[PDB]
Amino acid sequence: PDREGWLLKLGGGRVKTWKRRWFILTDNCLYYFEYTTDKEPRGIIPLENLSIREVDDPRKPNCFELYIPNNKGQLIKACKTEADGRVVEGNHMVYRISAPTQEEKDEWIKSIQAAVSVD
Ligand SMILES: O=P(O)(O)O[C@H]1[C@H](O)[C@@H](OP(=O)(O)O)[C@H](OP(=O)(O)O)[C@@H](OP(=O)(O)O)[C@H]1O
Repeated sequence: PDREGWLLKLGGGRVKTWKRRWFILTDNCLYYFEYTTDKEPRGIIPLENLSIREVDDPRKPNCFELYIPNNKGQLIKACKTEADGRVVEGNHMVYRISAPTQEEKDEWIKSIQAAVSVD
């Protein structure tokens, strides 16, 4: 793992709520878990063909988003796990994330940008 840490992630549909998740950046893939020691990830996000951009949020600090450039409306390819264990495709067009400090933000971006390239 090149980087791991707690981050708040925005999810839901109509009402979007922030969830604290444990992220693990590892070779072209960004995983996230509910608990720091869980064996199976709550989500896997392949980084190929994605970019990051900082964004401003009204309720949360140090945010940034994973997104598909020039997106005409497609969803980010990713797998997700359901409370019943069933695996399904992610339903995000973008992943908005909140880092605890501005420093953790720049590190995560630098780490992720570098993880999207040489692969
Ligand atoms: O807990 P509640 O309030 O029900 O909201 C859930 C969680 O935020 C999920 O995050 P996590 O999987 O990290 O627990 C998220 O899945 P994503 O991981 O795909 O964001 C769901 O988004 P959608 O199922 O896509 O609407 C959203 O409905």
